[PDB]
Amino acid sequence: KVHYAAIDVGSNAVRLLIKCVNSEGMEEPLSKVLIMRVPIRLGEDSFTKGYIGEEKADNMVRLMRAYNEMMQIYRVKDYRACATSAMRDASNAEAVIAQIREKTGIHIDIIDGDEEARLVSDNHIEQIISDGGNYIYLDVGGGSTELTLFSDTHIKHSQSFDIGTVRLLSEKVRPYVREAFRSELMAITKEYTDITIIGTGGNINRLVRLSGSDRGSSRYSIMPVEALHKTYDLLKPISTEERMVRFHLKPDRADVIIPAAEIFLEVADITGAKTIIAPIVGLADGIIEDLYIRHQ
Amino acid sequence: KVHYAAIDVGSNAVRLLIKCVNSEPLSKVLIMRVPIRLGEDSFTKGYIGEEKADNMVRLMRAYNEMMQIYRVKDYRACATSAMRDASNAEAVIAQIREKTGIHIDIIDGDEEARLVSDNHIEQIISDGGNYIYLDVGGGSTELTLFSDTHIKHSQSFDIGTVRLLSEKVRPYVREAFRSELMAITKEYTDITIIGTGGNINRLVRLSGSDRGSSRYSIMPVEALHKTYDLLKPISTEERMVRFHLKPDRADVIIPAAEIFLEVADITGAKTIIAPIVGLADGIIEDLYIRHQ
Ligand SMILES: [Mg+2]
Ligand SMILES: [Mg+2]
Ligand SMILES: [Mg+2]
Ligand SMILES: [Mg+2]
Ligand SMILES: [Mg+2]
Ligand SMILES: [Mg+2]
Ligand SMILES: [Mg+2]
Repeated sequence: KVHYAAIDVGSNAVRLLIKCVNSEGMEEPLSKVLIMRVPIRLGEDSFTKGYIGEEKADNMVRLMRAYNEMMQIYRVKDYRACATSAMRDASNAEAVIAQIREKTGIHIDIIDGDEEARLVSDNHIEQIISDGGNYIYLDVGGGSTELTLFSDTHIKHSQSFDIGTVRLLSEKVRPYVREAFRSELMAITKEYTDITIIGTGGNINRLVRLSGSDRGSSRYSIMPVEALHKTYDLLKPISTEERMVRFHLKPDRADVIIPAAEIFLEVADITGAKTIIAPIVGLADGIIEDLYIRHQ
Repeated sequence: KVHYAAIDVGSNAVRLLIKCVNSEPLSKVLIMRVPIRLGEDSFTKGYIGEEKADNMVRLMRAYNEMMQIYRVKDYRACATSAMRDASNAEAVIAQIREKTGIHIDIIDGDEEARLVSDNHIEQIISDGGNYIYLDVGGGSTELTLFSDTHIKHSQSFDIGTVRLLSEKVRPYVREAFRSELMAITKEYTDITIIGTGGNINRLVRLSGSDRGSSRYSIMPVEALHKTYDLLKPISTEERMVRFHLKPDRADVIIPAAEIFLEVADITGAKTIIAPIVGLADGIIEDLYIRHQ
């Protein structure tokens, strides 16, 4: 009956996640009970205007009220709300957040890239990487991409890069950012072989399903990089509203799925990774793991 | 640029669906699903309890905020089996309207049966084959028989997942469901089931029949039967963890499978098409028709 909630204020959708604490004998201590995903796309303002415009600020207030009602319905014990790239990069970020407290009671923390990269479900990663192999946990968002290297059950390198789906669509990725990202991947490939990608983000979960790799009754959904590539070639050459209708994609997903696939494919090409494991956890899950640990 | 919303006040989850007008005429942009499980109160106590009614007010506030975010042109909120059966339904709805601005219509089972996306059904049945469109809810199940592209029968039965878990399904209703299914089978061959509900969409994925890049998810009944045998013996909580089911889904998925398997066993249907549309899509179709 204990519930925790996380609010993930990213650069495309803004999410609410609620999880329950399970019984002791169960495997995972925590199970998802409710997930909401609302496409405010703050990054569309942030990365092109430099600030959050009034329409999205007001919609964020409305959304935070809605998520507050939902947290009240589940009588959640504790929560945290984090915002990432699009709020980091907005000049009026503090004003927008203060309006949201005043009007809704919800307190949003702005977290930097480093905190973002480590705000993960270590419990899920620990179990995936326990064979001691080499893994790259890759979170592709709307404004940034976090890469964490795992080898021999131990964390080796963790970095945030300002390449994301909405920033790419807006054509606002800045000089030398792609190059630095490529250079980091090559230094990883020179030193780590047989890399498996652990892919997270709303885009990779939809890609895994479009490519025929849905989890189903399995513990993990596992997508070959070749399956992703074939799916990419299917999606790239048609327009976005045709992608919507033909493949049952929400409008806020049908455009960003392309640069998302391109990021994963670049990472896979450089590292020679053949497999993407998609555990369907993300930043919200990492918030709830922290909350669970805090309260024991 | 134009958005319509539907609020579907069911007996297990309470849903918000928002679609945009394209230039399919309508695309899904937002879906929210919150498990109030009104039927747990209604089919047992015969009214909505105060906790669930308070949560309904909270929920309609949240969905109203969502509808404001999308500047929706029009909406409709419909309530079905659990509200029909609750003695204080109109009081709860009047208070919801006063406190939130959301007006909920209580619809009867005939209206519920026909409150569907006829645009999607029309495409699935255009070859003129025999189809049963089946909506399995928490409180009632709607059956519509299609043949030669025409509607041949439409009926609602007070059999649902939450009503079954509560052991409140009247035996006479089970007999009527079976008799109608037998009369259909006597008269129509080569039946395909068109299945809808939150439960069927999940059972489709567990059975390895997710659509992904296909137009429709198509599950052989044999695969549903194996998925049922995988899920049944396990405890509700283990299913939750092992098969990644939300708690409000991990119990009702069993009687939902059983309803679908009974339909398939009696009619001999080999296939279930799951087009991932439901009552909420039917509301939005109606709103779109009204404003065209
Ligand atoms: Mg993010
Ligand atoms: Mg990010
Ligand atoms: Mg942590
Ligand atoms: Mg229903
Ligand atoms: Mg019903
Ligand atoms: Mg169903
Ligand atoms: Mg209609």
